[PDB]
Amino acid sequence: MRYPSDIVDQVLKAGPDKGLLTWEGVDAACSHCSRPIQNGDLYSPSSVGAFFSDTRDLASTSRSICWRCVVLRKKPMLYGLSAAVVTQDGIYSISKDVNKAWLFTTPPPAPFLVVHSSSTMQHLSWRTPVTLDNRRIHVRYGPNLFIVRPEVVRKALSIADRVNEGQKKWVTPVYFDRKAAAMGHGLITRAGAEMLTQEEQEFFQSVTPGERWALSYLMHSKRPEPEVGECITEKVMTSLN
DNA sequence: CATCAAGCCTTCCTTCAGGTGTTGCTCCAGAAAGGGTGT
Ligand SMILES: [Zn+2]
Repeated sequence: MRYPSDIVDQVLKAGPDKGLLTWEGVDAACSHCSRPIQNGDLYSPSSVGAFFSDTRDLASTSRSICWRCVVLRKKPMLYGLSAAVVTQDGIYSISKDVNKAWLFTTPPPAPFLVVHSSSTMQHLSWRTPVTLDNRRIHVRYGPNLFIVRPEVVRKALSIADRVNEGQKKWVTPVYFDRKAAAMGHGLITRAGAEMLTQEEQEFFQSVTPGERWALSYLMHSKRPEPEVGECITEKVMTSLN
């Protein structure tokens, strides 16, 4: 649970592909896992093709991919975790907005790992740290790393629900972009500007951009009740094996 | 050759026309994995 690559042995159980070399000499960290490849640990020379665009998120320049990250770099394990949270018991999907409501309000207490895709398929899982504490979640979204606090998320939800009590039409205080791509992502609306107090406007400005991205999946009009995603670790284990 | 009248009045705008149609975006921003083949 210390490194993201621990979702290969502890969870989504798999072994080395056995065409891998055995590490020798002084230990070096893996280029993808950030895990130290010790002596006697299975590793591959880094045979990444030219379509690998995640050099900026490589942990080290060792050119040595650990076997756990070889399993992490498998394409079924790439697209199978396009929207997933990997707890210690299994992998769950966060594609639905109710699933992100369960992820970002009352999250599971495990040292989980939140990976999400801003595109069709990205080298996504190895570059993001594990969320050891529940209150600080390291989300990976596309090319960016994101930090989400569940309690501040519930505070923003309480404010957003409170400012729309007694109104027939549900109006958002602040626009947030699901792609986290618009210029107005984080810009407060004029209904929100006329409704929210300045302390609450500075509160909605004070949240992390990962929290803005999360609130985009959970500030829409048809407000999502937090519901657990269906367990997909059997699905991605079958796709892997 | 000098004044002496060296203007007066009253008109002093009228009627519609005072848009119509159409465009009113397109696409992509993946990267293995399985095959080739070219030095
Ligand atoms: Zn590694």
